[PDB]
Amino acid sequence: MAIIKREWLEAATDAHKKLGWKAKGAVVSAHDPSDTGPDAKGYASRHGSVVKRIAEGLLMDINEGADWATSLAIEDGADHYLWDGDGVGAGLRRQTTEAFSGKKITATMFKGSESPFDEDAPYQAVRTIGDVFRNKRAQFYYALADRLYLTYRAVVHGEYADPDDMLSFDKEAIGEKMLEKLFAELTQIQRKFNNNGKLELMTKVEMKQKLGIPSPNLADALMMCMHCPA
Repeated sequence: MAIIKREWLEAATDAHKKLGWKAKGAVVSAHDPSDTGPDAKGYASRHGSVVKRIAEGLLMDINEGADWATSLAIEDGADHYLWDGDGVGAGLRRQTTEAFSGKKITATMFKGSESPFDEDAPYQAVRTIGDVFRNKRAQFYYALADRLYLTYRAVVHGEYADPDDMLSFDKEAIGEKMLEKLFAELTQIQRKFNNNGKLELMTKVEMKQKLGIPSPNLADALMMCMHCPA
């Protein structure tokens, strides 16, 4: 039921160096908050198709976490910042906009439970995006999985892909330890059965309660940065 293969992640590590392209596009950053207790918070940032930061936020309350993550976004030169507003982060818009006062950084609340972005458009690569994906959580995790698979095929099988459709992890920038923590979370993201034939993923709560998997906040942060708001 897992949606991302470890081999794709290994291939995608420094794929831009392996294939000879560099980061181009906006800088997109995202934060997965957590209450105040056991589970580390998450942050991810990319410059175009190259991931440059994966960070864990430890021993922080919800507001300290948002300060931490928005400060990283500023440090990373983000053009866009997203955060999870489905849970305890639902109240963070004021603090987030305050943090970005006077800076050209957009702030977007991501709610994975919502119907997919652009759900009436045809599905690519009569069937629409909304027929395929239950919600944004599924849509953007599959955006991630699709980028990774294409990168694997390019790096390992020599099949051309546009760098804009791939994803590379900058290992030197991110750091080996944090990259490994991310990969260990990503390989646990899984599909669940859906009675309307749509792609749907387990939520963080379900993963913990059913499989004893700690909240994958690094993975979810990276997933959210797949959406570049319009």
